[PDB]
Amino acid sequence: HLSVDTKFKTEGLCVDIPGIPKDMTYRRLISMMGFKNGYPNMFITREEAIRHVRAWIGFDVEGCNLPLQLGFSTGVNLVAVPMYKGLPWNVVRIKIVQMLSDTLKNLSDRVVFVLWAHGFELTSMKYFVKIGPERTCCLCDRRATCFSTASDTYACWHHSIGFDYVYNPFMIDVQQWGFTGNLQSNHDLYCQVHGNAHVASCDAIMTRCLAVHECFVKRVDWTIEYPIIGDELKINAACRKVQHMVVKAALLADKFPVLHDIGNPKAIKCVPQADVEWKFYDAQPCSDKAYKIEELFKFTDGVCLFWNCNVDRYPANSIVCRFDTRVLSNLNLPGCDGGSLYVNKHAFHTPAFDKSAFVNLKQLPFFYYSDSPCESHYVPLKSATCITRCNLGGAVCRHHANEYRLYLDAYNMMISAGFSLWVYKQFDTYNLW
Ligand SMILES: C=Cc1csc(CNC(=O)c2cc[nH]n2)n1
Ligand SMILES: [Zn+2]
Ligand SMILES: [Zn+2]
Ligand SMILES: [Zn+2]
Repeated sequence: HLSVDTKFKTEGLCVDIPGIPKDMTYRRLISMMGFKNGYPNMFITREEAIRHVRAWIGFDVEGCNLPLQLGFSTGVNLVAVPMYKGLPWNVVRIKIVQMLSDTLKNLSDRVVFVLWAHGFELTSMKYFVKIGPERTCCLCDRRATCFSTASDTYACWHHSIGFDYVYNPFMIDVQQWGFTGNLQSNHDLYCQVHGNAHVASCDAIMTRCLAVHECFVKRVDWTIEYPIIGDELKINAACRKVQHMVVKAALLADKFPVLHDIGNPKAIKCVPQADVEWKFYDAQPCSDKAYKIEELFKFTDGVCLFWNCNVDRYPANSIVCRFDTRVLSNLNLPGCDGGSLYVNKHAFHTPAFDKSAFVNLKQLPFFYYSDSPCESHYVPLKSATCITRCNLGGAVCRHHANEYRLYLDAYNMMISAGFSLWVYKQFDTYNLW
């Protein structure tokens, strides 16, 4: 945890707060913010913030004493008076709780406000924030993130309906990391997808994007592990199953003499009984721009497997699994320059999906293939895509009907999680019969 006696640089704040001391600790800062047990500091370290990336909410307040525009990286702008029209703080804070609860309940057990701090945002916290000792929800065992003055009760993000204060938020000022120049000039160095439209929400979006760029694009820590909040395990199991299925059938159908497996340096053979000559080539997850095939690269013999090795243009003799950054899920967070921050056990920033990368390939059709014995150890199954000896013979046996439906469920899970599959144009399932 971050010592409250650590120094906070105040130069960023001196425009909204003329005369602010240069010599400043977090202790004195919190006191100036109007605030006074498991919550040692409202501010956290970059390391703590990285561990709670899912909780990150970029936050900016803009002035014109007169009204204030509060912007958040969700896209919401609220106007408080002492896009939405001006309203007093006692109704504004109700909206802040509802918005953070709906955004974060399926993501994290807290909120981390990510700031490019110039003053108003920090002096505005006293109007919708309360702090105190760590607590638990009144209705469950999750830690409390909201408080209600109507009933003097605490709630987590799931049980906060009607609550009016944010309780024990965390926060981090990006301007402490040692930057030169304003927010827009540092953000626009790495990103063109987020504009500067002179609304507070635009600043909040840029601030979070810059943070993510610094902590996951330029710097990368794959040792950090993140809790399970979803179907992580079923998704990862489904990916290994689809990988085995698709490569096995591609070898059986086209009988490539060699396979170039390009990507993770710890990859293992996904079809260990295949006759082919299996050759590995090491590349780590690219976090910034897609690899250039010319730098990566007889790759024109046999087939190339690119299983989450994002390249700019796949060769024509490839099998490919590429993550689609546009997908909406609790695992996939907005990232930098169209990229997305996929957090499933580990945090993988991923360059933006680009359909031109697949120009030499086609989409891979669903199919189930099996050469296993028809032995069991219900509604009868009818499908043209169940490629088994039994379907060839007229009637799908029960074992293969069960496995087909399991494989379809895993296939559909992996697609819905954002993954997309692409194959060489000559792939043809008829060749497997
Ligand atoms: C209603 C009060 C109010 C205050 S400021 C504002 C509009 N926001 C900006 O001009 C701005 C500058 C940087 N980001 N946003 N509205
Ligand atoms: Zn609860
Ligand atoms: Zn950006
Ligand atoms: Zn069968």
